Amino acid sequence: MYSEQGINNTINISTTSLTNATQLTVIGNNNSVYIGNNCKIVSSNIRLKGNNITLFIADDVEIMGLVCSLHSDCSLQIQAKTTMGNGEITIAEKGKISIGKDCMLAHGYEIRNTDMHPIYSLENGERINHGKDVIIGNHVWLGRNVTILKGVCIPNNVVVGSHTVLYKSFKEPNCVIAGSPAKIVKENIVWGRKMYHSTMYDDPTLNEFY
Amino acid sequence: MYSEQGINNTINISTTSLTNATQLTVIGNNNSVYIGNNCKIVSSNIRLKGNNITLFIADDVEIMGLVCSLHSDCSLQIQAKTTMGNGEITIAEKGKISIGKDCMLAHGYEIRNTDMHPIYSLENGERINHGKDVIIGNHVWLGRNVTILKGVCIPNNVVVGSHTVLYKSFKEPNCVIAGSPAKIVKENIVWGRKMYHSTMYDDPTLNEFYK
Amino acid sequence: YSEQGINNTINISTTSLTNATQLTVIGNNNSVYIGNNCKIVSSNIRLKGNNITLFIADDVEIMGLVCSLHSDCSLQIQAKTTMGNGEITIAEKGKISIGKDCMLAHGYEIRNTDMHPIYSLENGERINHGKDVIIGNHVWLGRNVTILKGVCIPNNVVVGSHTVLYKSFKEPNCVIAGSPAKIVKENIVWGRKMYHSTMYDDPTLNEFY
Ligand SMILES: CC(C)(COP(=O)(O)OP(=O)(O)OC[C@H]1O[C@@H](n2cnc3c(N)ncnc32)[C@H](O)[C@@H]1OP(=O)(O)O)[C@@H](O)C(=O)NCCC(=O)NCCS
Ligand SMILES: CC(C)(COP(=O)(O)OP(=O)(O)OC[C@H]1O[C@@H](n2cnc3c(N)ncnc32)[C@H](O)[C@@H]1OP(=O)(O)O)[C@@H](O)C(=O)NCCC(=O)NCCS
Repeated sequence: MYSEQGINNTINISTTSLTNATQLTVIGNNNSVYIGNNCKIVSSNIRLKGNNITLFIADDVEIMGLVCSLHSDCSLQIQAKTTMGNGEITIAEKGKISIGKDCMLAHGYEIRNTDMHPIYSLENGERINHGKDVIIGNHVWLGRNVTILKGVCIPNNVVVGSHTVLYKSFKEPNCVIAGSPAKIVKENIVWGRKMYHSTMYDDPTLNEFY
Repeated sequence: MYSEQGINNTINISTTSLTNATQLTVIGNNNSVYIGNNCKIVSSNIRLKGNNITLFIADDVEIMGLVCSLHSDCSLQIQAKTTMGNGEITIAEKGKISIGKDCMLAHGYEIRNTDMHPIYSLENGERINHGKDVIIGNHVWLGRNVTILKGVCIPNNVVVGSHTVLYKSFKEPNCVIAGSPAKIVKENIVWGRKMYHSTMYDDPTLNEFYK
Repeated sequence: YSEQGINNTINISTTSLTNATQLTVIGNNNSVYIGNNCKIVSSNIRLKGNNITLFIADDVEIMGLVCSLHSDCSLQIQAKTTMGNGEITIAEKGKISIGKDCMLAHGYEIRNTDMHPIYSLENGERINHGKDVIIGNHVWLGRNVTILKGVCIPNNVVVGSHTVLYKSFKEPNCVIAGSPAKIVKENIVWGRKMYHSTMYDDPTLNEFY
């Protein structure tokens, strides 16, 4: 699975977490990987190339089929209880992506803080697509094949509809966002994981949202 | 071939149909699987877990790489001569999805009567995204990577354009639906399978759609 | 490769890499030219039919292309173009042309054909005949872009990720995105490397100003 080449790399994967069929590659220096405890990080391909990169996955995170590329001085922070299917996260330009607590990311997600190539204005010659941090709030549910691009911030307890592309940030919590261009399509809601909970009151994990 | 667990489960797969490389799993009671004559249901993964589940696939249906998950009291019905490439069909909340005669589904389809997870109103705590049935009419062609969500009904003789997401129903037949949001972009058409034909009149399977 | 039929000509430069690539040619009078210093890896290229042409110029890099060509079709890819994983389909005796120094990100789908007919009820005639696709020089396709029949893209254009193009554009030097597809930013030029504060530091970009 794991493969390192470089100096002063710190890799602590809790011994209670599972990493079956996962590939971890670290090329470079002064990097840190932190996983566990009670994590299931399976069939993924995670790549850190450079210096001073931080990968932080908190307790109780379940990821399956993530392809992840991090360049120098980048950091990926995924908070506890977050679940993630197949997808891709790319970070470059010494930026950050953070994913809050108790998120649910369905298969097909694509998350990035960068276009990986420059676009310049012919008017003044300046670059106009610098990378920008992605912040994904607590208790966010991304439907299938959602794409989250650079600089986008998602509030807490928000649902993003299947196949939506987000180019811009939103400020309102407790809403559903869908369509193209992306927009608030429903307000004043809260989502849960279990359909067998008839009401939000039957879900202990939701107490805080109401 | 298939793995079956439980009581009063019935499985009828015609001996003239091919199921090469397909896994069929049925767990529960009172479930029924039917696959008619001269079908090719290949490289597929089909799961029935629960009670009173129905899977009915008529004659001359060809399916390649279907991933299909059905739960209790759910039913999937696919009528004769329909062809399907790689894709996913998910049915829960005791609902139903039906696919009509002579449909053509290109690789990439995602079809569901359900969101799989509850959305509650903050006003009164009630669930407001209950599952809803899906009905795909006769002679519907789905282009590549089309997504059909809960409650969607598609009229007969319709083409859905590549990468279209349908979140609500349409009523107009004989049209092309595409874009986002999904809308009728062309009217008064009929589609066929074979590019070699000069005109619709040359395709006997299309007689019923223009009279 | 795997070549079967009469008078097929396959010329792949000895300076080019084809690691893990399946090239299958079934039919007659087909021709494949791949130029110098190419890397065509982990791809699956199928020519099924007769009188098909595939021309790939120098310094082209392709990783994970699934390509299907039918009789009398042609695919041309000009020098210095790079392409990730994706799919190209040509039929109805048509052609697709990709210009110089393009950059095609993972998930592209490019086709000159719908593969099945649509007829008008007014007269029974087919209204969706295949139509050539032309991608200009120095075009950058973001992730998961879909290019449908008849589409012509001007030089020096960026196509935003997940965009579907159904219609041609005329304006060079722009960003195209959204649905429907529209010009979302004018008067730009893209580059490959981000270690350049301005466009004047990229020698490759001079011909655009
Ligand atoms: C996000 C989602 C859960 C919200 O569903 P919902 O709360 O029941 O709300 P709806 O989807 O019916 O739509 C709410 C409104 O937005 C509209 N809307 C939905 N999708 C839209 C689209 N893509 N473009 C424009 N409007 C859209 C609806 O028409 C509706 O309008 P209305 O107020 O007039 O009724 C659901 O839309 C969805 O994307 N389902 C897929 C979930 C999924 O991918 N699960 C798989 C594994 S996690
Ligand atoms: C659905 C499809 C077959 C329709 O073909 P068509 O009859 O020639 O349709 P057109 O390209 O002429 O488009 C019809 C109209 O809708 C518009 N349109 C098509 N797709 C659109 C979309 N993505 N968003 C917005 N508008 C769209 C067109 O611009 C056109 O508008 P206009 O007539 O006012 O100029 C074609 O769009 C398509 O999706 N082809 C790919 C099919 C495929 O996946 N094949 C392989 C799997 S079987």
